[PDB]
Amino acid sequence: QPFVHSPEDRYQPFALTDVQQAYLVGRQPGFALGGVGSHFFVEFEIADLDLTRLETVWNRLIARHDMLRAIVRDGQQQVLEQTPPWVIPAHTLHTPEEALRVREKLAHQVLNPEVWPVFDLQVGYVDGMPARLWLCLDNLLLDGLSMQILLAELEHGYRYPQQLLPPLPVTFRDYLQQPSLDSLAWWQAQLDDIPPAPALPLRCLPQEVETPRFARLNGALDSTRWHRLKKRAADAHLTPSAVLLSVWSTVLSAWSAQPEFTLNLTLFDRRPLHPQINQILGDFTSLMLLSWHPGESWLHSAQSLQQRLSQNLNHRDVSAIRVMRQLAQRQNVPAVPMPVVFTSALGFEQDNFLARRNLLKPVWGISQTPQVWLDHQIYESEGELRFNWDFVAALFPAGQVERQFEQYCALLNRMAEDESGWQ
Ligand code: NA
Repeated sequence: QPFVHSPEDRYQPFALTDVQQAYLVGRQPGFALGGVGSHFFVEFEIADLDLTRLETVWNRLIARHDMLRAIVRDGQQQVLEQTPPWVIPAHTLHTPEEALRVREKLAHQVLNPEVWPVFDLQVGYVDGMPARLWLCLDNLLLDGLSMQILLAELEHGYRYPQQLLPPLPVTFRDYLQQPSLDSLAWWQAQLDDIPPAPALPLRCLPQEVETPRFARLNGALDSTRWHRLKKRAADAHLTPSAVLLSVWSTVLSAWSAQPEFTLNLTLFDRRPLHPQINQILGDFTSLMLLSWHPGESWLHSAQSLQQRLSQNLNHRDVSAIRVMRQLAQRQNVPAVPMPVVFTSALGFEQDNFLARRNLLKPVWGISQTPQVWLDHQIYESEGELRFNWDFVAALFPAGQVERQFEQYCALLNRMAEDESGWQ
């Protein structure tokens, strides 16, 4: 079907996605966590920052991407035609300690989605040190792939400020309006075979965390080992995502009260309704449950997970949001939460995202998701697999997440080197 553009309605309100609605209500106390926002925060270091150049690039991106000018208003989303140019606030800091105090303030700020802008961008000059760029974007409006697109454009524009990009020919607003946007029956069919989320040890009731604060652990698998592990995956009839999911679930099983459990998978692939759809910013998130049922050998367990994954992917028009409701109705409980999440940006041609030699050098970051305890996020860059776990640190016993991360990194590396554990 041909894409239907409605430029005369470009600035009219439009409906929020299911994911966006969940984020907004996740600002309030819920079944699995206190209220929290949904933003993504990164600190970059820039040698010899040219503020005027950065401001030009950023304002071009605001003009280029409708969803940077979006707000939530009267229960819907809306793109603002004209917004005041962003004049970047700059702080003068005399020590790295002073800059850390600013980072801490900005990384945990609350973006009000009702008042433009639903982002923040400030800089900090530190005497005799690289300047800092503190960037805050909201997953309420820009999904993970959108944030990779936008950050790559920000790097590219700052490096090559003379290049002008032609306007985008398709909008997120119009995408959501397309017609294309028994799967429900297929999901209802196996409500009895979806086990609860991982029953991980907690140091308190998660509902009793009034102001959840996220922390991050990050790692990488070097490009030689990641190539080798992808090859071994192929030889064992597993996608790379299935291998990573199975390695992670092995660690989670070892800590959980029950060895079988369900994860919520966050995916970003877009329906191919316009040839340039992968170039725009918006919320294209899909959520999909996937259960881990360990068997005799890791390999058998991974192969069962891959088969389940392949089938489930065929039914993502029914969201995990809906399935969790069906699960709670079937089980006669108020809610069935899925607070342990796996988020994959593999496969989206964002090669060399955050490439080592980037002028905007990422040095620190954190992300929040309401009603989530632990989010394992992955992406590929410069041939390496890069990953981070974002988690509510206060929920878990001291040292627990750090130890699980240590075990996960060790197992990942060993399985990339050592053929033994592939049965
Ligand atoms: Na977020």
